[PDB]
Amino acid sequence: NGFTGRKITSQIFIGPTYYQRLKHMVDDKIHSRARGPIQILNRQPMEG
DNA sequence: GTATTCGCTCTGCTCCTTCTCCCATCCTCTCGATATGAGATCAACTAG
Repeated sequence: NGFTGRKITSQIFIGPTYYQRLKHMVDDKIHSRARGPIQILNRQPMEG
């Protein structure tokens, strides 16, 4: 255990595995709104 | 004078045809397409 240095009772399965970083980053997805722009036809919040 | 039909109508019954409707939610991104003045009328001035 990294926090206490005690051995973990279960022996953990560990080794090299090929991982991929995918295009989907949270910083390109996070979004918030509070009284922003509105659509012309119906005066409702925009899309996107 | 009643059989007996019998023509004609009145639904009504299946069926085929038409037609109209519907087909999860939410989110991100990219990419392509999408005239000008003259004359007349009228109304406000803008003064005489």
